Amino acid sequence: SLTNSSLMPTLNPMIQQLALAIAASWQSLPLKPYQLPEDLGYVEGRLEGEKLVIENRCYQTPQFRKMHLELAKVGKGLDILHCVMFPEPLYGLPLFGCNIVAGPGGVSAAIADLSPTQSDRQLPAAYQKSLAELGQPEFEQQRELPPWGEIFSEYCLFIRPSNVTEEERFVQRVVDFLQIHCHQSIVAEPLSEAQTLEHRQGQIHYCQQQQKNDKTRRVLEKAFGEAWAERYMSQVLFDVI
Ligand SMILES: C=CC1=C(C)/C(=C/c2[nH]c(Cc3[nH]c(/C=C4\NC(=O)C(C)=C4C=C)c(C)c3CCC(=O)O)c(CCC(=O)O)c2C)NC1=O
Ligand code: NA
Repeated sequence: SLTNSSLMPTLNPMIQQLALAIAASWQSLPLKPYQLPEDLGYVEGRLEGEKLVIENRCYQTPQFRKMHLELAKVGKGLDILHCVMFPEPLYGLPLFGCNIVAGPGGVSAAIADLSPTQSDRQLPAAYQKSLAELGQPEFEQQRELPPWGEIFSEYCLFIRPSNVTEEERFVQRVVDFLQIHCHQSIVAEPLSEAQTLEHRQGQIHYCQQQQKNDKTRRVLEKAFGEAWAERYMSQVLFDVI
């Protein structure tokens, strides 16, 4: 639960709403804690510039090997939400991820996806069908994915929200993605060893590509330095199984 968070009250309102929605989706699942390296939960650091504060919450279920919700703030202005649900490869589910970045003048980036793990880069058919039924969402300011973003599905949303209506529409789309994903997790069957290996590789590739994101790395380096940032990206955020 988030009522004991020290960062929550100080974060951009869209981030607060989305954090609450993710927590509500997870709250009644068969959750167990997942221990991050060094049992990390709150961390703060500074070098010569602004302080970075991070709060981490992490869990697992039989179908999701690691469910990570991270809230962060740089200085007074830069607010971040990071969330990934890493699937257990045995069940073949896609990777849910989202990131919101906001400053004093509003949300600059809102990204969410259900990303594929199959070698053909397609989502399972049940997901394709359910996602197609939601309809194409209308947003005024779409952003093009960076080159390492070939890991994202055709349903990936990457926008700068233009107004509160778009903020709310984006949050609702993430809730819809999570409703689909949690339902599919109930009906998922354990796969063969060969198919498990295929899904494992797709997850490894997703993690290696996400480690190429210099926008994350520079924020971490400015507060903690190069070696800490590399450890954090490779062992805490995007760990290879
Ligand atoms: C400590 C955690 C953390 C930090 C410091 C972070 C920083 C961060 N991530 C992004 C962009 C940012 N983030 C993502 C996407 C993601 N990033 C993810 O971690 C996940 C799970 C996704 C997608 C599901 C993209 C694709 C981009 C745009 C990169 C670019 O423009 O080069 C920016 C630039 C925002 C803008 O251009 O408006 C910043 C400062 N993101 C974080 O999550
Ligand atoms: Na506009």
